Amino acid sequence: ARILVVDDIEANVRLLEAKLTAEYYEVSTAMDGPTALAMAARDLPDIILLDVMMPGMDGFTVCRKLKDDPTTRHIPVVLITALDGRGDRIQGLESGASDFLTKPIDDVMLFARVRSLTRFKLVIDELRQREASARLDGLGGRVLIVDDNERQAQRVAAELGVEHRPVIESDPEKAKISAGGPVDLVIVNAAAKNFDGLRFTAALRSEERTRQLPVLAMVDPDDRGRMVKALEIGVNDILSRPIDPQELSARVKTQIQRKRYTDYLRNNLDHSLELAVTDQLTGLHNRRYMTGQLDSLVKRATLGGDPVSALLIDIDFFKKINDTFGHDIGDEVLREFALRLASNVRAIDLPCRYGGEEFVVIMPDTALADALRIAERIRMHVSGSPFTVAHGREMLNVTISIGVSATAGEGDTPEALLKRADEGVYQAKASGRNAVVGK
Amino acid sequence: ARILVVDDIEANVRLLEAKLTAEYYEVSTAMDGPTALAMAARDLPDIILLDVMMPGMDGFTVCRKLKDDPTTRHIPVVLITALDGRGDRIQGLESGASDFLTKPIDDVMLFARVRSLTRFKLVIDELRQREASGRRMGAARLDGLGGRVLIVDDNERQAQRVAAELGVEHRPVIESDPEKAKISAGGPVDLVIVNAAAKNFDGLRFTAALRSEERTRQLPVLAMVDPDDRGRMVKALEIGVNDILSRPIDPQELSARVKTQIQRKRYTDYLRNNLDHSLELAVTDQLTGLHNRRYMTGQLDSLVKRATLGGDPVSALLIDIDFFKKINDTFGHDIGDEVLREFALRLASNVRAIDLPCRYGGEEFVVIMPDTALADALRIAERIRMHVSGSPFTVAHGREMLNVTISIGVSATAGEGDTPEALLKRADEGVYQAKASGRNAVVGKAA
Ligand SMILES: Nc1nc2c(ncn2[C@@H]2O[C@@H]3COP(=O)(O)O[C@H]4[C@@H](O)[C@H](n5cnc6c(=O)[nH]c(N)nc65)O[C@@H]4COP(=O)(O)O[C@H]3[C@H]2O)c(=O)[nH]1
Ligand SMILES: Nc1nc2c(ncn2[C@@H]2O[C@@H]3COP(=O)(O)O[C@H]4[C@@H](O)[C@H](n5cnc6c(=O)[nH]c(N)nc65)O[C@@H]4COP(=O)(O)O[C@H]3[C@H]2O)c(=O)[nH]1
Ligand SMILES: Nc1nc2c(ncn2[C@@H]2O[C@@H]3COP(=O)(O)O[C@H]4[C@@H](O)[C@H](n5cnc6c(=O)[nH]c(N)nc65)O[C@@H]4COP(=O)(O)O[C@H]3[C@H]2O)c(=O)[nH]1
Ligand SMILES: Nc1nc2c(ncn2[C@@H]2O[C@@H]3COP(=O)(O)O[C@H]4[C@@H](O)[C@H](n5cnc6c(=O)[nH]c(N)nc65)O[C@@H]4COP(=O)(O)O[C@H]3[C@H]2O)c(=O)[nH]1
Ligand SMILES: Nc1nc2c(ncn2[C@@H]2O[C@H](COP(=O)(O)OP(=O)(O)O)[C@@H](OP(=O)(O)OP(=O)(O)O)[C@H]2O)c(=O)[nH]1
Ligand SMILES: Nc1nc2c(ncn2[C@@H]2O[C@H](COP(=O)(O)OP(=O)(O)O)[C@@H](OP(=O)(O)OP(=O)(O)O)[C@H]2O)c(=O)[nH]1
Ligand SMILES: [Mg+2]
Ligand SMILES: [Mg+2]
Ligand SMILES: [Mg+2]
Ligand SMILES: [Mg+2]
Repeated sequence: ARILVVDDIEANVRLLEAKLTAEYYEVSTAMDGPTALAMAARDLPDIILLDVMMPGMDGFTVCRKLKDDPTTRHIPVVLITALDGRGDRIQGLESGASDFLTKPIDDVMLFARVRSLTRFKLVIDELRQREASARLDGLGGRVLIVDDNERQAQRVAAELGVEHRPVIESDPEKAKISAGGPVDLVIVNAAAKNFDGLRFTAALRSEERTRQLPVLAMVDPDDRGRMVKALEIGVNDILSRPIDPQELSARVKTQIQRKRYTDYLRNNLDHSLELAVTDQLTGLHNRRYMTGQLDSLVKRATLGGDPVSALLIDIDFFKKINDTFGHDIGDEVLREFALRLASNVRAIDLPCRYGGEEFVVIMPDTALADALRIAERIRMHVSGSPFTVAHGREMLNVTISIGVSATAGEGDTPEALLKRADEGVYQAKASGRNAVVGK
Repeated sequence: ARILVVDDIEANVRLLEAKLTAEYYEVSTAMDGPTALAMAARDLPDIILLDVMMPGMDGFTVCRKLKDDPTTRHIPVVLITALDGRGDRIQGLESGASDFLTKPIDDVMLFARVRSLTRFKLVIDELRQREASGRRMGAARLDGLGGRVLIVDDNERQAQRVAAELGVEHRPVIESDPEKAKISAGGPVDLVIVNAAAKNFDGLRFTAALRSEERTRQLPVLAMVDPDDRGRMVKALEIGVNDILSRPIDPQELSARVKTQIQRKRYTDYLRNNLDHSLELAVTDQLTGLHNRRYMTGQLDSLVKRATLGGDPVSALLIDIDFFKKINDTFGHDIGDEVLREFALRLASNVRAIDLPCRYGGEEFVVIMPDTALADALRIAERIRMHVSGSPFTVAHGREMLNVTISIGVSATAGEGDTPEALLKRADEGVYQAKASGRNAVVGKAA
């Protein structure tokens, strides 16, 4: 993940760059507003860490200008404030900040925030891609406060009561049940007295029903060990006590919006028919699945290595099957054909349904010479045995034409590889039927 | 998660029980074979940790008998072996063990194995539920063999040995360059075996790069680690490797861990690509965009259980559109579908996002309102009726206008022994009485 760090003092920038690079992050740096705005639009980073106090262009202005640009509006921005930054955080939210860090930088809080917002960036990126080809803000959620400190829980619920729908639970047993219902966020007190909030959190993560339910832990800043333990158990992010209203607002909004993005992408859009990856008739994968996998396969082959082979199989005279036996028997033949095809090719290969009665087999780490002999093996297994249909009442023979291609070259592309296999099929169809042709 | 620990010596059992309970596990104990087999069938634990050497019935026999019983065959079994336990691991795999631990027990290795196998147990449980449902209602590769395994290592002698060990049951591929490996890992790869102690690249940096990209974020990864360097082991597990392999690589350990990761992946992919996209397991109505009855039932179960324990009740609204056939008759089925889409938008806009406006039937909708009393639920239904009936529905790309009315039945969960079925049955009565006494009305039924 790529992080942009912005601070007027070079020593602050180098210190953060060293810490983040040690944790396997790709870090760029800027030391004033104009350069940071130019870098963000040019490089399009994943997260921006931004100091609020800089000469000339303050961080608030940089944040506002990042949200004005439509190409950088989606990039999470973290504002680094000072100890007493209540006013800064208030103006930070108005400027459009995602969350906050306070200096001097606490390493646990630093990486906790980065890890949370990088995961959010992943769903942000995915949602934008699908939108290019439903409540999606972070407000109005049911937030479950699990805490035995009444004064604290009531204060948290009051702060959350204007933007969300808060609910308090002192008993952990009742909280487990409520947490299994329509709950958007759980705020648990790590420093609880009558129950182990960390044990409670671990119970949530063990059950599949609640394994991905967002959890925020209220932690004591003196006890660093409990902070690390909570993050290890699987808490999404932590809130230092006493609870800051602006930090509470930001962190809750991030978790609820991340949840809604994920559920919308997985429950609605993934189950839609335009984005499906498996053919319902044959049970094989479709072209959408194949294209994604073939992209990486061809890219690796172009760098020098074992090539990728492609088999395009087309059933000969499939109309006649539908005309003589009916469309339902035709569907029986396609299902039985798909079973035979997958059974006689490696599970590491990609036998997919390419067209209506056309199939594709992508064979990684395979050369053209072998692919031609493999196509011959496939043809003999599907054409050598008859297809029994109509609950055993009818027997039918089938023949197929195959076109074969392999990825040889530095600038080869998935489209060129398949276009070369198409020609194989068209030439195999022209010169009779039941043949293999390699181009 | 519930773990069963089996050892003949009590001190060994208490030591493991203490370590595991400290990590928030529910631990049961047995001190001989017969007792462990009886406990396993009765309690059905999630993981069994089993000593190989016990008087009378050894661990190997217990493992074999666990796999013979069809009710416990699915429970992963970990065998605790000795130092030179090559024979133990060979005989363990023959007995049907899932994986192994070596004594003296290493806490890092202990929790790595348990965490790995508990996640596998989750998918196992889900697959078995779906298979139970399919049996009541009346062909993919689900073993752990034959996978494409990507070995990312610059040590030639090690990589060649690993590839040879994997070359009999799987399809191994070696990659020295981490850049080329990053690309291959995004294709049809079932497992990545990376060398944490590499010389020309940081295998742990490589692993973190895999986890950062969405394409490869859940790709199973095994890390080959040095047992001397405890810090690197913990760091690899923190980065997100699925499990670790101690060097030099044990053939039986390599076989076990690879099978576990590959089978877990195939279970997950089958459950998410095939079965989740089927109509029996969907949770969102594709037409209206609301959730459906399957989703509602799951959520309502927890909601009612909490209400029965004493607290704010749960209310239920059943909305049925009046004279929907006439819409289909006059304007056609496609305009009818437009009305349903527009109705769902109005319904969701006029209830809280914490509420559950779902498509209950064909033209029947349900609104589950948690922490809500009957008196308020009745006034909310009145709000809904006025918003749907007060404004006409624009259909046919703006060319046609239509009026719609709805009948609503309202109920709330009052009582300790109330059930979701009774709650909805009381709302059904409301709807049926609202239909009988004219249309465009709301009727409430209290217990
Ligand atoms: N992606 C893909 N490539 C294929 C397939 N069939 C053959 N090839 C490629 O062609 C090479 C020669 O395979 P073979 O002549 O049939 O001679 C093979 C074959 O007789 C046998 N073999 C390997 N795997 C299998 C298998 O899964 N089933 C059977 N019956 N024999 C296998 O071992 C011989 C050597 O195999 P390899 O060294 O791996 O090298 C193989 C492989 O790279 C396939 O179905 N899918
Ligand atoms: N002539 C030839 N045919 C190939 C080859 N590779 C795959 N096939 C064909 O495709 C079938 C499925 O192989 P698989 O899916 O990888 O699933 C295979 C594979 O996982 C394993 N297997 C069999 N032989 C070998 C082998 O030589 N090396 C490895 N690594 N696995 C093998 O057993 C499974 C069942 O294999 P089969 O029953 O024989 O049935 C095989 C075989 O008919 C090949 O290289 N040459
Ligand atoms: N699950 C669910 N329950 C509902 C709904 N509408 C009303 N209630 C329940 O009935 C209580 C009274 O709501 P009200 O009479 O309109 O009197 C309300 C209302 O005037 C206002 N209010 C709260 N949230 C909203 C809102 O989202 N939009 C508007 N326009 N007013 C709201 O604050 C008053 C007190 O509300 P509450 O304290 O929360 O206590 C509410 C709430 O518990 C609903 O749509 N869904
Ligand atoms: N914590 C809190 N948030 C508030 C309040 N007032 C408005 N909001 C927030 O602002 C969103 C829009 O509410 P609305 O425009 O009045 O339009 C609302 C309103 O028309 C109706 N509604 C929801 N609750 C109530 C209620 O309690 N009383 C009445 N009369 N209507 C409600 O449903 C619409 C959607 O409400 P939501 O889905 O939850 O989405 C609401 C909610 O997130 C409040 O008093 N307390
Ligand atoms: N039973 C069945 N047949 C399929 C399916 N997909 C395509 N068909 C059909 O395959 C037939 C084409 O077969 P070929 O005759 O070999 O086509 P080709 O010239 O390109 O090689 C078309 O006949 P058709 O009579 O026009 O079929 P249809 O239009 O009624 O679906 C086409 O509609 C399918 O999923 N199930
Ligand atoms: N456009 C559309 N209409 C739906 C859908 N689901 C149900 N309908 C309607 O639900 C109706 C069932 O009758 P009710 O709606 O309960 O009786 P009512 O009109 O008095 O309230 C179906 O009657 P039907 O006319 O006999 O069935 P149909 O021929 O319209 O499909 C059907 O019109 C849907 O998904 N899309
Ligand atoms: Mg400054
Ligand atoms: Mg054809
Ligand atoms: Mg012993
Ligand atoms: Mg109706």
